[PDB]
Amino acid sequence: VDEQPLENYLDMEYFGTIGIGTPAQDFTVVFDTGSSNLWVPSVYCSSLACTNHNRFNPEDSSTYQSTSETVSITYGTGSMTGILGYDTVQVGGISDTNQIFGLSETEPGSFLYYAPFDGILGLAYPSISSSGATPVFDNIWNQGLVSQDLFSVYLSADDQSGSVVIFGGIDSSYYTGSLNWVPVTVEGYWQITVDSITMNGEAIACAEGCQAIVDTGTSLLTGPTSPIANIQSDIGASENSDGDMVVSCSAISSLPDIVFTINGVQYPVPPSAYILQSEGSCISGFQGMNLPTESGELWILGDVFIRQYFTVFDRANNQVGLAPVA
Repeated sequence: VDEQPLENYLDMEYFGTIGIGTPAQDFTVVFDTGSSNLWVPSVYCSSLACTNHNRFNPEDSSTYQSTSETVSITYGTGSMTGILGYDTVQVGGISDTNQIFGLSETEPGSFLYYAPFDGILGLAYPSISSSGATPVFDNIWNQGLVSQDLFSVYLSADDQSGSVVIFGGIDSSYYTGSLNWVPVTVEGYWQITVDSITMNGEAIACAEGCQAIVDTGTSLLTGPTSPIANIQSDIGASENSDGDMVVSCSAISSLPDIVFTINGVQYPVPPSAYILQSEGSCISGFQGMNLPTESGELWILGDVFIRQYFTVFDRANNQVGLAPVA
């Protein structure tokens, strides 16, 4: 049972140390269930972000194989272009040989410059992988390096250690009860149906069902701007001068749980999880961001949700498994 420990950065980001190449060069990567590519900065990159992060050198690796292929990825926050190469990636005690990954050439902007991590390790489906590059978990499975074709995530709260990604296993000590299994609707992101979102037995959004993605790489609970506007009023959040959605800290004690009903099961998120503490004031864990797809407009069940529920991502049966954290 192969475990990758993750560091918690201010309850906003979760990343861990991987080794790429022979001998291994170390990187910090976001373990991200909302994307499917692996990339790190390389010596071919001269953008500001590449000057203050760890840079892969293909010339120091006996196992590096080059391609003539490039990759370009756009995230919610930032952009990279790079070249695809093959090497051994050491992740969670697994030696993932013949792993295609991106070596950055450009990392425009300021987000990637101030971020504590060097790259991203995507854990979603091959269908959303830029340049059809094989994701890490797919290459681990295809080579028969695990027995169970699932990984499970535990994300700690309140800046504590203990977060992990467990490749090729589950560990019962992290959750109370038994796992509830939810079918993936569309195989790209880890996409599921939410039946309704409620507060005190009244639907506040997604009254007749909506599509959501379970994303380790998003900090907050995200949804369409219009439903999010109602939720912000419902919790007494007001916009301030800096642009932030503030709520009275004192008011946590009188707010109801918001309930996410998934596959006929109730998943409550308490006010102490969905209102966050940032600098003596308290802000809303809800963010409006319109993401249109073939299957309507998406909600993101970000880290605010995943902290409350141990999550198992099952590729053999195309299911997400949820249970309350211990």
